[PDB]
Amino acid sequence: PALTKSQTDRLEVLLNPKDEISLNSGKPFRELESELLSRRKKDLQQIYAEERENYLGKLEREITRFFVDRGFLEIKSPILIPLEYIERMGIDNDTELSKQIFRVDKNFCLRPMLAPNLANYLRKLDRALPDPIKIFEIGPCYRKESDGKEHLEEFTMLNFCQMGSGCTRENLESIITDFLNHLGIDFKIVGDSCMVFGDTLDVMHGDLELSSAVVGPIPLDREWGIDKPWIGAGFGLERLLKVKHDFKNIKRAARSGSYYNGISTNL
Amino acid sequence: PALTKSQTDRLEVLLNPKDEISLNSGKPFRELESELLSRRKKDLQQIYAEERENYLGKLEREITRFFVDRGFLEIKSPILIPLEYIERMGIDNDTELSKQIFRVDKNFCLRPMLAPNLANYLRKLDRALPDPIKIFEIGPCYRKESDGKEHLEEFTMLNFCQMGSGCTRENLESIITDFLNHLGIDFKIVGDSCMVFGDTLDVMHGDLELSSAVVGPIPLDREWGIDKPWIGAGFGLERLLKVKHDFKNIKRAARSGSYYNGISTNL
Ligand SMILES: Nc1ncnc2c1ncn2[C@@H]1O[C@H](COP(=O)(O)OP(=O)(O)OP(=O)(O)O)[C@@H](O)[C@H]1O
Ligand SMILES: Nc1ncnc2c1ncn2[C@@H]1O[C@H](COP(=O)(O)OP(=O)(O)OP(=O)(O)O)[C@@H](O)[C@H]1O
Ligand SMILES: C[Si](C)(C)COC(=O)NCCCC[C@H](N)C(=O)O
Ligand SMILES: C[Si](C)(C)COC(=O)NCCCC[C@H](N)C(=O)O
Ligand SMILES: [Mg+2]
Ligand SMILES: [Mg+2]
Ligand SMILES: [Mg+2]
Ligand SMILES: [Mg+2]
Ligand SMILES: [Mg+2]
Ligand SMILES: [Mg+2]
Repeated sequence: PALTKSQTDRLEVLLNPKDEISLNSGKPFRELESELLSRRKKDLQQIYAEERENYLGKLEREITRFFVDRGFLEIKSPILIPLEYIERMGIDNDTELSKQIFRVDKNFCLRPMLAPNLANYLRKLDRALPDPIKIFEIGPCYRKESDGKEHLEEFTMLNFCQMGSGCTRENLESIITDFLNHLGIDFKIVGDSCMVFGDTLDVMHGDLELSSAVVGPIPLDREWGIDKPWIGAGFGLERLLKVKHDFKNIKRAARSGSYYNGISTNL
Repeated sequence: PALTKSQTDRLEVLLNPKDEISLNSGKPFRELESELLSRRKKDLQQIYAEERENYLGKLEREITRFFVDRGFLEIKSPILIPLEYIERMGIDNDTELSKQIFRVDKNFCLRPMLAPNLANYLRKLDRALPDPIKIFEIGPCYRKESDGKEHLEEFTMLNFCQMGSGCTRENLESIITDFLNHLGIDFKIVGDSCMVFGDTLDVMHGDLELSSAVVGPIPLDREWGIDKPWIGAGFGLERLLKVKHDFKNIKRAARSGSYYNGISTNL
């Protein structure tokens, strides 16, 4: 009555966090699979009858309303960006993040972060809008990754940011606090450091990094024409979903043809 | 008192459809530019004070609510897809659409359409959901294009589709009709033809193609495991915005760092 690795992997695809089912109790694979298949078909039928919204889409909409209502302008900027942005962000051609970049043709890449486009918007909008400038964006970003439990190659970033008055550590933490309180997600702030921005305030849920946040100014500002105080933070939406729904693997949360709202589509 | 091409191009960037300003009345460039700059700064200040929603984001949300309320499941599938999907869609390696594909690395590409991922979802969901299967997706798609007035290289597609009962020409036209009536956009349906799907019902606003729609079955179905009647239609959101806002160029509607809700960001 032992299960093979293939059998265990199939049952794990079909298992969901709310289940409490022992995969190696000695019940045969056929019965465990049939039970989980029936649970998951019922779950998908209930989604189709009663809500029909995609978790990533619904969370984006929820986050958008939060930031629009707090005075931030909603941005939708290019996902396909100049490759020259990477070197200008101080991503040394090197190894690290630089090796994670998906190149497109000769001179383009898929953005790995929203920051460069938002920096350009802060600079441009400061010529027309009253102080402070508050903007945010949600959308796809791309990195080649090796890991699998907390990393996706195609994921969804929120970055909000502000330039002008009010760009203090305490106001940044207060926005993060109000935001994650709105989502019902507990967290702590820990110092960390990265090659692009320097010191970061990392927003942690246990050992899971939900965000890196930054208080400017930083030396990179000159190369982007940023010449005022600023604050900003980038969050992964699939990581937020992973926490909210207690997923074991971030792939449950991803754009995917393999899962719908964390339910296997292989039924 | 004549304007150069550079001067005329600058004024056209700053002009908006609601203006009624003659660029070559003989008023000097400096006064025309100052007047338009003041109008556009006021327009952006009003957006920032009172709405703050991005046109593409807001239209996606409006469309999503429409289709969710009509019983369609909201899908968010990969934008970065296998290159093998292109050949399997019958996009002959050839010239035409095939030359329009943005390749990523060796084996991936940016999707040029939502159809292949939605075909996979229809097939998979038919194993779990009751007839008919109704799904839709909105999101970025990518084509190398030459044109500039009605084409973008990075644009936003809506595709809705249905499989099972009810997949008739009359029901397809009725959905299109209810949808564009909800948006307030007049249209007509004209026959056309394309290499992937064959005969299409093209949804036209004047000479502007808003959508191609298709009544299955088609011979491509076998290669995607589709084995029931189906209907579907793909719409460009920036083209819908172009019509709604009377933009002269689709770039006003695009993801862009150069325009915000059709207003130049170069102020
Ligand atoms: N590959 C990925 N998949 C999913 N989410 C990610 C990925 N990379 C980054 N994020 C999310 O985006 C946020 C901001 O990006 P940032 O550059 O700080 O990530 P990071 O420090 O490289 O994250 P990690 O150390 O976990 O790799 C991260 O805190 C995380 O929530
Ligand atoms: N490059 C583009 N930019 C903006 N919208 C586009 C683009 N290509 C297609 N669309 C939109 O997507 C819809 C469905 O795609 P489809 O493949 O039918 O386009 P198409 O027939 O190639 O359009 P066209 O003949 O105008 O090039 C189109 O009706 C249009 O509204
Ligand atoms: C020219 Si700048 C990149 C140095 C300053 O202005 C911005 O572009 N603001 C949004 C991004 C800030 C960092 C982001 N918060 C993060 O740590 O993920
Ligand atoms: C395996 Si199929 C591609 C042959 C059938 O099922 C679907 O994938 N449905 C959505 C896409 C249909 C065509 C789209 N409406 C268009 O003309 O843009
Ligand atoms: Mg990382
Ligand atoms: Mg980190
Ligand atoms: Mg980080
Ligand atoms: Mg075309
Ligand atoms: Mg056409
Ligand atoms: Mg067409």
